[PDB]
Amino acid sequence: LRLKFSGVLEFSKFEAFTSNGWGAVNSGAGVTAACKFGSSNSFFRNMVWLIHQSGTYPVIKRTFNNTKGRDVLIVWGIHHPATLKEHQDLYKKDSSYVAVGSETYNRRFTPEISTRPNVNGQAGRMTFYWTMVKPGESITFESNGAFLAPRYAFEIVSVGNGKLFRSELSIESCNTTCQTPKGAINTSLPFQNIHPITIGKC
Amino acid sequence: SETYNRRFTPEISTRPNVNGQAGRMTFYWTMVKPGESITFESNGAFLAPR
Repeated sequence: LRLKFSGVLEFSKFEAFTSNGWGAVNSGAGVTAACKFGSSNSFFRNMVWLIHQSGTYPVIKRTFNNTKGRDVLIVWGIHHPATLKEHQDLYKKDSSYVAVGSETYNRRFTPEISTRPNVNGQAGRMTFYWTMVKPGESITFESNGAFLAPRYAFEIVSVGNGKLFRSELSIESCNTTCQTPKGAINTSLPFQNIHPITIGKC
Repeated sequence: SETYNRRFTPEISTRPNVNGQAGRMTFYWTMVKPGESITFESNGAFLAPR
């Protein structure tokens, strides 16, 4: 996806499923001390973290038809708890699955429970997955636990050829003919010893 | 076999019937080299190599 966000220049501002469209699940309790919203506690915004509802986490399932006519980058995730007790407290079962499938995709995941050294104070982990729904594809998400629900997708508008620098600088001006990680360059000379990663007529 | 070692499992998920089939078929191929013995074992979701 970095390879794809290298060489792309989209206007990705769309969304699909509702936070509470999912039935009979706690649909507003996504607080985590790892994704702290500053002083408060919260979680990733493009992702909804679902818990049991009144001690009941049923088999939930939704489908998105991509009638946008363009590639839509959907992200979701899956929780790997630290202990079996956490899985019981959150999904009110011992084991669960995440079945995702479209005209192209086909993956059943399962949480894998084990205690690990704490990172941001968490002994559990989260494997995140991304898929590009092609135009007029239909993708179905189905699960009964350990399921990070997709909420905010990305419709890719202008599939271009823009890259991804690791550069320690700041935005500057619009007057340029060629751009490099450390600076801009403005000649039609044939050669440069500046750096290989360049964007523009370089 | 002497070289190959894999246990697969099916992946049941709700997928739009493509050719009228909501399920999928993942196909696999190997090269049994001269003088080898390969063993197939299964209890479902299996296309026998005819």
